Amino acid sequence: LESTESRSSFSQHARTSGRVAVEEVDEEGKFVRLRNKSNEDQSMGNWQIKRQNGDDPLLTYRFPPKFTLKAGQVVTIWAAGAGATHSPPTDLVWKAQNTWGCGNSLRTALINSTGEEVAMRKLVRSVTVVE
Repeated sequence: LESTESRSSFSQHARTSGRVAVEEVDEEGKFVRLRNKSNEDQSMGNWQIKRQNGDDPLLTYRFPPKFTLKAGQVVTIWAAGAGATHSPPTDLVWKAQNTWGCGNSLRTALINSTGEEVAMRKLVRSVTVVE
């Protein structure tokens, strides 16, 4: 039997301002979950989620023109390929994009209605195998 050895690192860099954080990002490109961590509702009409997968072209999801993330609640935005059911206010389906994107560097940023980044979560996976 041949010997095996590997080093795998998974890092998550999160930054949050305001009421809504990027709570969880799927490594399989299926969903992005946001959470209102405050005790007040947050209107997110025409807010955006910008996804930067390494040097890939930027993917931009846009919320419905009227959408509220209530206090303490979560919303999961599913890519169209995930096979999820569109069920607001907790589950929204991004019909135009089949995947959020897979890769070793995944940056997900929440953008408010005026174009400012208010929260983000960046996933980085590094793997080295001994040859």
